[PDB]
Amino acid sequence: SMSYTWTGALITPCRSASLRQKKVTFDRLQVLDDHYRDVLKEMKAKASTVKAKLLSVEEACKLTPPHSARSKFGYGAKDVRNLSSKAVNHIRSVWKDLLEDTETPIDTTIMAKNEVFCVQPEKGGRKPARLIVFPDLGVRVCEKMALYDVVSTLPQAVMGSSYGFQYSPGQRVEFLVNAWKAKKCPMGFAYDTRCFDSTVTENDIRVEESIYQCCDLAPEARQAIRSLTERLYIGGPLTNSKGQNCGYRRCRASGVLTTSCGNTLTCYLKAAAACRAAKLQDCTMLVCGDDLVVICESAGTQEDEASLRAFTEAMTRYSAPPGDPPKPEYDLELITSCSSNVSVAHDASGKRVYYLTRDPTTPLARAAWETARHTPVNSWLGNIIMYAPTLWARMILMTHFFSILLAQEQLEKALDCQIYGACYSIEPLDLPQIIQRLHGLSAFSLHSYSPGEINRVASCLRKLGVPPLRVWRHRARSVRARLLSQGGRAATCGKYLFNWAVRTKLKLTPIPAASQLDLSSWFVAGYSGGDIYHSLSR
Ligand SMILES: O=C(O)/C=C/c1ccc(NC(=O)C2(NC(=O)c3ccc4c(C5CCCCC5)c5n(c4c3)CC(=O)Nc3ccccc3-5)CCCC2)cc1
Repeated sequence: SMSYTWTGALITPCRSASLRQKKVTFDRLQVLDDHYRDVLKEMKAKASTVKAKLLSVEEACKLTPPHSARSKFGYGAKDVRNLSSKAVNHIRSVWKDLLEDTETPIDTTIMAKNEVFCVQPEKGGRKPARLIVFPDLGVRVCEKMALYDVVSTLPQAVMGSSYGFQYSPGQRVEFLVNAWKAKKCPMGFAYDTRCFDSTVTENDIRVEESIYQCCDLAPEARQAIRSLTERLYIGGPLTNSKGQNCGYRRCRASGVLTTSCGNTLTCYLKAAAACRAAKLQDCTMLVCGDDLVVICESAGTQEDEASLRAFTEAMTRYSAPPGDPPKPEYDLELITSCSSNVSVAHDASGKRVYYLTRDPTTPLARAAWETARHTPVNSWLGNIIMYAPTLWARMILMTHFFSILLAQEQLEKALDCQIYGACYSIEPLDLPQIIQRLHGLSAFSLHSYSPGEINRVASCLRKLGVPPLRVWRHRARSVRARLLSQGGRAATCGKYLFNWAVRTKLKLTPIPAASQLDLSSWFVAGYSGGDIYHSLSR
């Protein structure tokens, strides 16, 4: 079937949408084999060990982001979080309807996503806007009731150590380094699927449900999962922001609770089956949605090239063709997975420390957009948290934003940021404790950065018109001095985040209060498009 069908009614604002529509619109041809069936049975056997809880209306309401799109039925995210009678009554009727109606397609809104990318006129032109498909607020709360515990627990139970979202950036690095070191002669590659969401078939969605159905579930949760699969997950009609009929979808919706979980399970299933078809030796996989990384035993240069073509042919049959053809790599640092690469630095005692980094162009351009205009989500804050050990996040992002927060006297004001797909409300004064917990004390003492990493950062600053690193060192010293003068958590920000800036670097002992932070919900699962929210506690 066609991934999408269109009426011709425009994807309306809340211009490049038409270019995206052409790429994502195609008929899918899927052919399954015994490798696929074997991997599926193995995945199902692991899913069989899961017991999932039905969330109450209240618990599901508490997970709703405060700025989540309002319902077309006379209530918004604030009403949901406050447990308002109107919101609650509507949620209970949406739920009752899921239990009673097993067939009627549920309506979804289609929107062009507004994302900031860097204006590079050297290697090509402007990329089209991504498309977001999501159901009404009442349906989104019901999804949580039936599937929040499933999407949070099942991927790890099924995929084990291959499930990427259970790891913090440091644990992701440790996984990859250990996998690389475990091989006699390692070879690794990233597999990029062309428009993954559009490659997801109705059968892929039902196979995914077959995995969810292996959980121990309450009868209502079981019915709701069955109804949500047929009425929403498999496809349904598309409505633009103006309320007009845009067409229809027969592929993955990017804005449903099961997007991340479903994409991870589907990518894993297809990739593990393709590994067997290609006869890749001693495979270690790391999957994050449609992002796949494979580390295996090299069979020789020519053999490795042949095995990747074979892997690609199998992924193509399974309806996961490549965007860019995969390339074998013989250094771990050369693999870009989740837009990131492994790099190494030294701690205060000269000991080797592996960390995750990336090209800083997009993070800096988005930070520049956020500094210029008020935004709902602060990507700069997410990049500080995720890339805390990096030269660019420490010297540029921390320095720039802490000088702004000092000037605005907003150090204690909680800000919303995304941690892989979920929304977290974080006070910037909590950054030293968060960083210590996710990356370790060494994140504040790292030095001896690689020449390639230093050069990538420096060239990027030049290209974007950002002052050089020496200017940032000078700015951090003033920022640090002012933070120190304030005491408490503000002084900790100065002492810990800006220890790299000082002439004579300070000792740095663990932050006593860091252990108190409740990071239990943090690196459990991916919730991209899942409409998930949390406020940082203790
Ligand atoms: O020879 C030497 O010794 C070096 C000298 C030198 C060179 C340039 C400056 N620049 C400045 O002082 C000003 N800008 C900045 O001090 C500045 C700060 C952050 C900047 C950013 C980002 C960095 C990441 C957080 C968001 C802000 C960008 N740009 C920035 C400029 C340059 C800019 O204007 N815009 C963009 C656009 C895209 C990406 C980055 C930028 C402020 C007043 C006049 C312009 C200062 C000193």
